[PDB]
Amino acid sequence: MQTLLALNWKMNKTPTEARSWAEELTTKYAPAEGVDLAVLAPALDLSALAANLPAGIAFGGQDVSAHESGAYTGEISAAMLKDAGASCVVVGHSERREYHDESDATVAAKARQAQANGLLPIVCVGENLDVRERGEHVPQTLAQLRGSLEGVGADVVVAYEPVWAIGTGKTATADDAEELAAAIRGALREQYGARAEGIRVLYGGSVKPENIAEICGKPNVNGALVGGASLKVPDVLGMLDALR
Amino acid sequence: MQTLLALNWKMNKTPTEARSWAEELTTKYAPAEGVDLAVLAPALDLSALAANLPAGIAFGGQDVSAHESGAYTGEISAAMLKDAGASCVVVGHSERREYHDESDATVAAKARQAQANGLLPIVCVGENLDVRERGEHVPQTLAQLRGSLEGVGADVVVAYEPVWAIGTGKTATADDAEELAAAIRGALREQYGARAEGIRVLYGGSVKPENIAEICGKPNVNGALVGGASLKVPDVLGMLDALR
Ligand SMILES: [Ca+2]
Ligand SMILES: [Ca+2]
Ligand SMILES: [Ca+2]
Repeated sequence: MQTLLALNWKMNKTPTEARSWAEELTTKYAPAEGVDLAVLAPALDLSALAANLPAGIAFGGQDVSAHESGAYTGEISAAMLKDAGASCVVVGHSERREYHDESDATVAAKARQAQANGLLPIVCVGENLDVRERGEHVPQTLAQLRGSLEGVGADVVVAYEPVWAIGTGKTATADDAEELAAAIRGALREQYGARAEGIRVLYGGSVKPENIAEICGKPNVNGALVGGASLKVPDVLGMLDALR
Repeated sequence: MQTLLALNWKMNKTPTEARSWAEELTTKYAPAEGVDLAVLAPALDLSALAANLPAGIAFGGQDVSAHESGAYTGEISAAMLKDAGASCVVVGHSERREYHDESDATVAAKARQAQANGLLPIVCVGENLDVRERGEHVPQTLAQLRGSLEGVGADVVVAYEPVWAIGTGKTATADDAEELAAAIRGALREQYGARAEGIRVLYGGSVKPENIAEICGKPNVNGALVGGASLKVPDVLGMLDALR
């Protein structure tokens, strides 16, 4: 299992800033065996990343259309991402489920578009504070996972991001991460059988250089989906160190 | 003023295809007197267009975030579009009002982000079949316009696209396009005074080489927002001929 350090810039960096960032990462990047990096950027930054990122650092999108092509003004397809050199894409991020009303079935459809076009979808699931306060975070997140992976093949990454951990500074405990990661792997076995052992399950939500080692060190956590700490190369370099 | 031939590819063309299209257009394009072109593309195609479009052809986006920057996964900002070379952007397209639940107030916010970053917003308005059959197309479209231009400066383009004309083949008559353009201009004078006379008002919805001249020749129509006919260079060249 390759540990995966996925870097979600969200809506940050112009193409000019993406090029400088990737130039800076290039000067400072030393591969860690066992660890893949992926930079998930705004779609118009992908050209800069393809030109300026180091060899083995993958890059990808933050969303993708549910449709193959057509009269969907403002949407960007899996064929387009792929052609730009993307190898992965985030689907069903909490910010899109909330702000853009993406349903589980929409997420499944988006993941299926990714897979039809040679992209690795990173499928996000996770509960809100109210669900967590009820103690129902596992069964709700697994229900959300079944919906979101309906028709989705085994070439997928699952990212558990509790919504109360996103942008709040309230990182999940490593124990809480492993709780969901373990339950997620059980569900993946039901759906995918033996392939489940190879499916990467990430943790995301206020991940930082100082907490990432302990979270990813747990048995069923295979890496991280990183928000704010992805924006500065030194932070990236620290997180990478923690996973070496 | 200048007739504007605004070409909305919607969700079509990979960066490779965009490049090929701009190259073909470069070899075949002969400017028409008083006709400006703008190409409205998927955001990851902008780089291809910047490098390969011929002289005097603007390019721009199909949507823009209501926010400046931050934790909005999958969204693209006005500052990003500007940095990529965009000089304009579609906001409030019917497909986004319908598929992405964009309100008038959201469109107005998007338009303001555009203007704050040196982009010309193209604000779309237009009624559905139901409203048209009640004969209330003018008052409802003008109510939509007021809301979508709330706090928007006079450096704006208004595109009237009746929803029943989009992708259906059912082009408005030139007379019906002028009815809305003339009413829209009356509202623009209330909001913007003398500046209203220079605000470009476009018709869109099933525009073709065969119908574009009679529409664009109307007193208050200053160009077209073109969907399907924008995808093949030969169709662009025929629309251009019709405006010569
Ligand atoms: Ca582990
Ligand atoms: Ca994230
Ligand atoms: Ca259009």
